[PDB]
Amino acid sequence: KMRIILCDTNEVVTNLWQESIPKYLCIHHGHLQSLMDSMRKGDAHSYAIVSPGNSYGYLGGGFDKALYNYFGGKPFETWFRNQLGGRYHTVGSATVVDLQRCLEECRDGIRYIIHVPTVVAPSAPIFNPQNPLKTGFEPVFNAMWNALMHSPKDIDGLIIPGLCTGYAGVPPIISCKSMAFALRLYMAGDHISKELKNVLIMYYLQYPFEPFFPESCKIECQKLGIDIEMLKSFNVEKDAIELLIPRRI
Amino acid sequence: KMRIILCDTNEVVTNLWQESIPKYLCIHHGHLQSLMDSMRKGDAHSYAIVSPGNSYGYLGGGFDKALYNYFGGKPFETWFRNQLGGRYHTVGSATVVDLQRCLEECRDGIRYIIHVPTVVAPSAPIFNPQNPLKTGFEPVFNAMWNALMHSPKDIDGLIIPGLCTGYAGVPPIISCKSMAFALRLYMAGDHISKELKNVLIMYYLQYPFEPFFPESCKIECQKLGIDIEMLKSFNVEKDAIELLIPRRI
Ligand SMILES: OC[C@@H](O)[C@H](O)[C@@H](O)CO
Ligand SMILES: OC[C@@H](O)[C@H](O)[C@@H](O)CO
Repeated sequence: KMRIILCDTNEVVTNLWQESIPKYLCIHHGHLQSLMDSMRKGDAHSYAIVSPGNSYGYLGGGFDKALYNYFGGKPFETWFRNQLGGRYHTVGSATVVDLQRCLEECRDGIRYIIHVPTVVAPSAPIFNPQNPLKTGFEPVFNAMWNALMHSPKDIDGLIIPGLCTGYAGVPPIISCKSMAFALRLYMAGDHISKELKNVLIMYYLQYPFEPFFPESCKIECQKLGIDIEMLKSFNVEKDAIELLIPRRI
Repeated sequence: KMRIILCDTNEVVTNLWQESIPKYLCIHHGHLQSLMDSMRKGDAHSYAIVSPGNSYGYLGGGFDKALYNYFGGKPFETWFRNQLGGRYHTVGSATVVDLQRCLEECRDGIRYIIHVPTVVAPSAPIFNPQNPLKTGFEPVFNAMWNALMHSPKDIDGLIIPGLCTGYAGVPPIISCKSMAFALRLYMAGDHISKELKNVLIMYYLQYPFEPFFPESCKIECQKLGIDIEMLKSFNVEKDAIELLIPRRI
């Protein structure tokens, strides 16, 4: 019942989202303030917002700078980093910060910030055209998966920006595809077993390893209309994610 | 007061550990069973063991295969994966599994397994000589940092293998250096502020970003005898970690 709210100032990103995403989903072109201003005319709700910044919790750059300004600036950033323990958080981790404490500064119905670091520090882009998978498709998928897996069950909606497309340098076409795959897996719900979802992620990320593909899952693929041969050779740079998750599901 | 127990079957790894590590630390050359057999003559204690495997919790390969055999084989692996929720865990995350449940199968004083995935699946090495930092120094440091940060405070000792040196392919010389840096940071305790440790990690991993290097930390460097210029240009491939953390600390 959770609503997914995709928000980005780059029309390139928002257009791609519209084209890739099969109400349950909202796409907003503009800044965070713009999104909050438009949701107010209908907020007459609890939300979590994804902060895909750095390993230290500093809030600068693109989307995070917006959160920085929206929640109170420097004093807020200081409070935020302290909630994160003021220490180094590895890329691939996720930490939920409860803003409820503000009531004890508070701002709208946004109660949680899900900290999902995508870079140690923004000293350079993370993307490298030499290996799009390892530095593009994978990091964006992981950040999206983490955001979804750590989203508090009590929220009405999850606000997410165009992951790693800022200083990080991941091309929007790449970022949006991984974000779409993570969302398709999520929206599939229980229609796909937890184990088959594990297998789909494995092949999507190009880590083909048969021993981790149980017979029960092959049986499920046939039942679901998922072509096992195309799955085993899935190439994210050439194949449609629809092959992995038929819209029928 | 926690004891660090480094264990590896590769004498190359164990020798390097002895040379790099400044009782509080034990180095064992041999298999896990060998370590447990030798600790018994003195266990007349609670331990956590690091399992640096894959994103799915399967226990195969090197060190994990030893844990697999030690705890009960297939039935144990199945129980283990279920404790992990049976889902995909991103590299960079860490999950503590409590074996205490066995009492409700049980094996020695090992109460916890800290799951620290280092690869999605072992379909190929993670290391690439073209970028030793991103595929060698960084992943090993992150896995060690995660293991240390998630170690239950109630244990007497932490058992850790030669991280990412198996199928992963990280050279022992590289893996041991990052493991030594993480340990030096940890052993420094409160002698180095949490914020300066953040800065040291940043430069060690080669993400030089001045805005994240506060004046208070520069002041602390001078007090501690940490050369700020050598810090700003620290090159893990050429400089000694002693520059970052003088043994005086
Ligand atoms: O991490 C997401 C980035 O911050 C984006 O919001 C860019 O600033 C603009 O596409
Ligand atoms: O992850 C650590 C690896 O499993 C090692 O134990 C190798 O098997 C041997 O150096």
